[PDB]
Amino acid sequence: SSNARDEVIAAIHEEADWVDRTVYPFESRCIGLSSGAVHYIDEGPDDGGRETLLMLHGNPTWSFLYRHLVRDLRDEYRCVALDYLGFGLSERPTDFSYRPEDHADVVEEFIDELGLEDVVLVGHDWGGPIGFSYAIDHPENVGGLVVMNTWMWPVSDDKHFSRFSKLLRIGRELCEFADRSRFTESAREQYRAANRGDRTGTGIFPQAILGSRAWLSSLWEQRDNIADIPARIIWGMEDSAFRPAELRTFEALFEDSSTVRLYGVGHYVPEEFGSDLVPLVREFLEEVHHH
Amino acid sequence: RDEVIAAIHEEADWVDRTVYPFESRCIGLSSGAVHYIDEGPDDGGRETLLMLHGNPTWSFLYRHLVRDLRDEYRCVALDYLGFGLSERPTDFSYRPEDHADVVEEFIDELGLEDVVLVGHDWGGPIGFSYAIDHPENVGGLVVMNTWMWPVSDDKHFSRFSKLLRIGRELCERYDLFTRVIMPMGFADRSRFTESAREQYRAANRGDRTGTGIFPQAILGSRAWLSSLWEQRDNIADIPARIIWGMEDSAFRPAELRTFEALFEDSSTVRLYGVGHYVPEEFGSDLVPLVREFLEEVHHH
Amino acid sequence: ARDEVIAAIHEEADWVDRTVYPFESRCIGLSSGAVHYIDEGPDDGGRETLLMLHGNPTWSFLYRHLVRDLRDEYRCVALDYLGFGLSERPTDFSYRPEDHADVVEEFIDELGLEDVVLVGHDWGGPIGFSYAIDHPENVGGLVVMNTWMWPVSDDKHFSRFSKLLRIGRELCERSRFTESAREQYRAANRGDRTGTGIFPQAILGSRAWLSSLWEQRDNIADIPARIIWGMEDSAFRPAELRTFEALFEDSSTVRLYGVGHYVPEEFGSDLVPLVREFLEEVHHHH
Amino acid sequence: ARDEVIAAIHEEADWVDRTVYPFESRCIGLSSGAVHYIDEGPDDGGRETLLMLHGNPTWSFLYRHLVRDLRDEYRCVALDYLGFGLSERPTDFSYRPEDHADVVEEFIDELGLEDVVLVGHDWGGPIGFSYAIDHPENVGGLVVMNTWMWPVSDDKHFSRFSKLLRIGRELCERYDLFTRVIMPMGFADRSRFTESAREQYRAANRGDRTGTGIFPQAILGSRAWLSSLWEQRDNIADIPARIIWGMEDSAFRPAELRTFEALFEDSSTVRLYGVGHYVPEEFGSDLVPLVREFLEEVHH
Repeated sequence: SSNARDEVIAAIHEEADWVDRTVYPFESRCIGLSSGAVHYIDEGPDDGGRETLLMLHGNPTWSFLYRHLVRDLRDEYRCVALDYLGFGLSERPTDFSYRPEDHADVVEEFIDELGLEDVVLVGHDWGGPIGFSYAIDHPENVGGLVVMNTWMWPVSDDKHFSRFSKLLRIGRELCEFADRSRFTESAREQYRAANRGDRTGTGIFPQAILGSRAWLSSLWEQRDNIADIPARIIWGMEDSAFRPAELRTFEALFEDSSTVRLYGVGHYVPEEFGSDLVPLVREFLEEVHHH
Repeated sequence: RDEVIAAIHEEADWVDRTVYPFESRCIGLSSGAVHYIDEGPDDGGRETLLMLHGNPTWSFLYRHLVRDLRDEYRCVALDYLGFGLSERPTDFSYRPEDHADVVEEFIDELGLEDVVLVGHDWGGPIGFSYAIDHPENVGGLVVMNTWMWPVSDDKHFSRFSKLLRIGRELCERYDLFTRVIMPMGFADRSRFTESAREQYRAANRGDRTGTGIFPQAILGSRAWLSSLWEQRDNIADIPARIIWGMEDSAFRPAELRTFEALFEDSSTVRLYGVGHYVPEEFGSDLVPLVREFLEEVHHH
Repeated sequence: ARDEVIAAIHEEADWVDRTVYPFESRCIGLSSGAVHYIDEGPDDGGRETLLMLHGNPTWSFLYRHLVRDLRDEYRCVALDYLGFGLSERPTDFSYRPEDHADVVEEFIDELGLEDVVLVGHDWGGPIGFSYAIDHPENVGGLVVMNTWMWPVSDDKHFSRFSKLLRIGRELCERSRFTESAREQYRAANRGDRTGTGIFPQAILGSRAWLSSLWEQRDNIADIPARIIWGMEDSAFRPAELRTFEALFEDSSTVRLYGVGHYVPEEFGSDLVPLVREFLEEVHHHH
Repeated sequence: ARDEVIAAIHEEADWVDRTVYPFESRCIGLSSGAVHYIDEGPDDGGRETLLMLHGNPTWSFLYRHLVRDLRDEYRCVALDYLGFGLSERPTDFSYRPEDHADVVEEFIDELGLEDVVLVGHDWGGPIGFSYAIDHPENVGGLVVMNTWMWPVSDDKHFSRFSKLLRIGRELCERYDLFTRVIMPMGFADRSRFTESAREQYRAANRGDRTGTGIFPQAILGSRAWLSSLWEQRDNIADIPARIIWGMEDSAFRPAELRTFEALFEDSSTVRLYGVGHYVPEEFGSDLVPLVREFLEEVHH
């Protein structure tokens, strides 16, 4: 497995000069987990800081999505962000399913290797369900939830998500008005560049929206594990994928929670709202710090 | 008021009583007089039920429940002002936030206790707007295709409310609500029986102002809906049975999931092949699902 | 007679912009003098009764947007203080806030309003808060905009403002009104201007009365209130806002960035949904 | 161990005028760094226990007048934050106010202080309230002097001062304009900021004074923490409080004082006309009866 770490770090020299370290200044680090070698950010004060944050991306994004948080919270907080296998700088193993139920096991295996504790989970798109796994069955070790444009329920009866899955594709390209397109051409290329190579994970996810109903049920049916974890929900209101209908569902679920509604903001909240997200997260981290 | 109560009685029965066998009773309330069902055992019923209709429906919507559950239960069902045979007063607002005041005023004059509320469509919010401030007089909730939150940011609800806001004056002219909106609320177009279809269309004539104000109020009453949602935890622990027409395009499963999160004492019936008007389309087959709830409630 | 004298002058006061101020003008002969007031709503008295109290040097034209857009379901009442608007300007009244407070109680009693929601801006704070201090059982809730309820004679900010030399408060202290609106105020501030000049003095001249409200503020601390703050206001800073946020157990704060002192004017029709969100909350305590 | 090196700086800190600071120098090796502190009183625990928390660029010498005289009957504890007085100046610490409050919690628990009365001045307010707000049953009362507990990023008053000192930090640190310039304008009578004390504060704040310079930045930069306090203000409001305020302070106005008078359910205010920001200096031993008066009333 230590050989698998070499494979990633070799790729960092052979195939990662394109990463714009001016906006992604963070040190690259790698762990050879059993399913394969992940790439991760871990940056913060050497104390380990006021809190440890774990940031989980979606499809077809990667940890570059969180660079605004990591840059501005690594002052007082330990920021950790993980490239899923198949994505970012992580290994692209032939062996793996890329099914959400299996990515969730990689996240748990990642947490329990690094020994992260009382973590705050930041979750976007599939990073919701994937992170809610560890919150469903390790709620003692989760400090709080940062929720953005995602869900925690089976959706196979709603024609909306059904249509999105059943449509023909190789993978989810980023784009399914305040401006005609929502990303800087700089960032849009940094995402496209990471989606070079084996992109299989980008197409398994939209299929698994229906194909993992059992796993989504396995979260939804024991959601009561999570309902008293403190949470803040930060929602791109102009998202076509996750409507305010999904938002109302979380506003019922949580006892101790607060909601930020971002009008004019679409799906990729940590891009489109940028560094204005930081004070909303930081407000929550200090609210969490009273334990 | 007294001549109006008599006027409500004496020309009532264009109704097919052979399917609506109930004794019609009338209350003089401050806003005007209302017509209601009150049917059950002569002793204090095993449980007490109050059934609140959607638009443009009326107590006749619940006839299948009353017909069977009056074996054991006090079935109450009420026509709001403007609907069924209730008064159509010149001065009332027909606002849903005011209907909830009238249902409070009604409930206090009947003095119901540990009430189980059956909420369809607008009857949901109208019921919840009593249960959320008298929760310790409410015994349980039967939820069918409804909601309890402001939908003003969802394009899905927006388009329909805007469209019917625009077309209101025309829809009132020719009753497009019963002639079109009700027909589309079924998964089997034949199940909206020719008798029922004609009965609704006969009922909702004269002044029908209430039929057209409701689809505006989806957006127009956001402040009241907001107040309910902000108070939601006053209701989160009452027992609820949720029965949902899975073919309804108005209230998706995405609304259903919100009730499933709101109520911890709840369970859900997914009526695949049933549309919005579950008490019509599922008919007498609905009755056992209400009994299964009322047993678990009464056995505590 | 005294109310008939207002009937005379208001028939001469055809300058009022009845396009935006269509409301039926009504008048009461109170003991201190004749007041002019709005009373608009359904014949039912509606879901709530609102009393709306203006500031200096404004008048009930300030609240026209609330009245116009709430009168379909709620009873909106708005009062011109003596000395202001179309109300009488008697030689014998003090125009001191501690006496306006008594007139507001008298007005409420003679109209017979019950479980009122009070809407207050500038001096319409303390003057309204006086009633809510000593009849808190008759108050359904409070709408709080850019005002205060405490003695400030040690605060250099309010001290300078009162100790500055003037005839009366001018509206503006590159502009935040329409000239339609400005003239609608400036016309009413023609004639006997006296009350406009006592208000800025009484900020210090009535410190004792302001103490009396402050020292019994617990009479009010659990009345529900919604606070709606013009954040660019120089007169009533966030420093005042924090003091209300501490006082009220049951309250919410709405912060209007880019809005100045005259929140009802500068926020206009967009204020109405903030009040409805409050009225439909208060209605469940009732 | 590093704490023994803190004793080594004591073995070189003869400059501390013990004729006015007649207290035993004590040290705790906390995890973030070693802190110097005072602990004085009756030979077994006094009638009540005091913990005294200072502002910028002050230190426990600010409280010398209280420790000198209240140790007759009370346990006086007084602390130097990391970065200040004779406490350690670690190279890795943040010197953030919200981290000082974590060190103060860690200090309180290591000493096992119980039913504490907290004295807070300037930043010592927030730093103290960030314990009393989540351990209210371990706190008996609050002494409040010229301080606050809320974000002020919308107040151009506090914004102007913080932004100015954010810009000027690089020079204000190098030349110590905090003690030399900022402290004097915190007095209503410069003759009451004695030439002795002015040296004492300036001697205590030579060396690495990073923490003195970050403090005025944090007025804005700590907004998230200040919010997390202010949103929980009701956790403190029932604790009894004595407020003693320098009315000639331009930094914390009586408009801040009104906020505390609104917040507390049980409070008394002392209005020191003719006294500035540094009340414990400028009001000296005359302050002490106002603290004793409070502790005698706290003692039920």
